[PDB]
Amino acid sequence: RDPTFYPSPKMAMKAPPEDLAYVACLYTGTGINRADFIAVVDVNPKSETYSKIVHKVELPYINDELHHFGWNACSSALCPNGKPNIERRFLIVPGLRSSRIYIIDTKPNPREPKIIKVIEPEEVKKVSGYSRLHTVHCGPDAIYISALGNEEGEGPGGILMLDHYSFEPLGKWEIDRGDQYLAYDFWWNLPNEVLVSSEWAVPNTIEDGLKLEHLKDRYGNRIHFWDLRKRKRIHSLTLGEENRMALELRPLHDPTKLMGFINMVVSLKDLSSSIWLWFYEDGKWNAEKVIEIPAEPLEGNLPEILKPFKAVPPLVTDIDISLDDKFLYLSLWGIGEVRQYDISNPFKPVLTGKVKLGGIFHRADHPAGHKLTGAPQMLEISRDGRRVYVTNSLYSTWDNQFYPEGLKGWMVKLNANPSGGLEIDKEFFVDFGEARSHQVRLSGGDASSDSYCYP
Repeated sequence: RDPTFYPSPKMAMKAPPEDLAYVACLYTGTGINRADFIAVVDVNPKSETYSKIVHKVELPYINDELHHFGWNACSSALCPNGKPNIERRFLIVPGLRSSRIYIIDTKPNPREPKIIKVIEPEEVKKVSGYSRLHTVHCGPDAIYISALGNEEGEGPGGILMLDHYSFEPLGKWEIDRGDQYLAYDFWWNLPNEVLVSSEWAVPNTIEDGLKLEHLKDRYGNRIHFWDLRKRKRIHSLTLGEENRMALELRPLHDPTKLMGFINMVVSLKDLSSSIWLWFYEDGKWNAEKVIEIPAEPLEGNLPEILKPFKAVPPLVTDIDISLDDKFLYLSLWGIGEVRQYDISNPFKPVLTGKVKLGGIFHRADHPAGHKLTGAPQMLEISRDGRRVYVTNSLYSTWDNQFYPEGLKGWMVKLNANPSGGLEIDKEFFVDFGEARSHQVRLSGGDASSDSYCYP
């Protein structure tokens, strides 16, 4: 058995720390004519190449727009229906713009992964009928990948599957989608057989940037609940009539818990961000707002898109939960923060940590001296829950609207306190030059790469 497969959250937490951090990096949107790439960062303090990019898996094409990626297999393989002879070996890297899928082998040398197979954009579109690939999740039965829209850039968007052995596209996952049309992220509670999916907007809406006039009719605010087995949409809930952009879905790691969180990026009423708790109770799926962060008034130094409001929206774009289900971390891509919320009681989160990094509001530089463009966006937590990695790019054209001076990628490390507390690690820092950084995957698995079948 693969030593990185963990039956449960508890077992995952007690496993050896991560030695490396794979980071999705891009030149898409920077004006630089170079391919996007996967950066290999040495993340072991005892290593002589600690906090250094030790290798770059440079891609064969330009403008893929790397964003989110995942493993071919993970802890879910230990599930009753988990397929035989699969190992956590390949990084499945899709192009959010190109729809291309790279299969990158991390063996036998994890420090120097190699592209061993490419699924071209037209094969992906031909088989699944979807384009603009986003989230990748390793399931017991197959590899699942969400897509923003249909082959024309409109909708419905959805989830496609890739074969565990050939890595070839199988097709659409949906058998009965009800009235689901928009998509973005998705995840599941495997033993309870339910899949949840969110909503951003279709490709033709988001690719050229955020158009405030599009918000009301072109962005979504619903979470969809599906029967994982029958591949059927069974229910949906609206997360505030006035909220838009239902992004990141995070079920609690303990599979006996039928709940999780999701972030609503912006309110059409006051530009606030809100975190919602979805949960099953009294034979029904429910959803309640548990966290709300208001915009911060500011008169000058505002980007064009924000000038009219004289405020900085928090723009909570990513969330992640520690393996013990004790902490909820949020990034505020607008204001410039990473927060830690104690969710011992999911219904009543308590702020226990906050750091300032970049941001239109804080413009906070790194304690070591580094100038930080952009703000915290994607986050990733070590399995032991003590380290939080942070990158700063959201999307090529959106970066350019909120940080018009030119967003340059970095990766920051935060030291999280198991009993409450968040600090910026002064020593650790990766500056990606003119390239921008997005999702991070830690060798051996992390807090958003694996789902478990045992409590």
